[PDB]
Amino acid sequence: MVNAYEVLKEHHVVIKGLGRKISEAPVNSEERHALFDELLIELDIHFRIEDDLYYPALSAATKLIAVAHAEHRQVIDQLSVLLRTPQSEPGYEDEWNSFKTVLEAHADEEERDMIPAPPEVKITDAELEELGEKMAARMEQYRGSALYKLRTKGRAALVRSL
Ligand SMILES: [Fe+3]
Ligand SMILES: [Fe+3]
Repeated sequence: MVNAYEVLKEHHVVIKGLGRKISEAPVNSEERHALFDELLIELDIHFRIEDDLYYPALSAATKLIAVAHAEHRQVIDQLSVLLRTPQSEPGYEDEWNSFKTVLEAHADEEERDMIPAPPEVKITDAELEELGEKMAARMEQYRGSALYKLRTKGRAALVRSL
């Protein structure tokens, strides 16, 4: 029995783990570049299942929804800055740390304010299980579509889709 909270919390552990592996890999190594692509795929599908399934179910918390959408914009705007400093450039590691900082702050502020749903949200254990099952399925669909974009259209087209 899965539920919406566990889907997001476990996926957060995935994303955080990729962030740690990226940080530990040598700058501009083949290993770090592949790990970063993997993070882009997982970020893409994470924000999508939040925007398309999780936040709508939490829509009653209108102020916290606005904040969460604004924090997604924070992360995406910082990713655009990160992508303008290749790993071969001297200031790359500062840009990566700035990105990692913004991303993990959001995910922590999410587990503060949005998991479990705020008190305004009336959602039952049964609904949370069905929503969790929908999210798990949609994350799989989204990962297939993300991979297809990266594989056939390249990293730039994946980033533009966020
Ligand atoms: Fe989020
Ligand atoms: Fe999240």
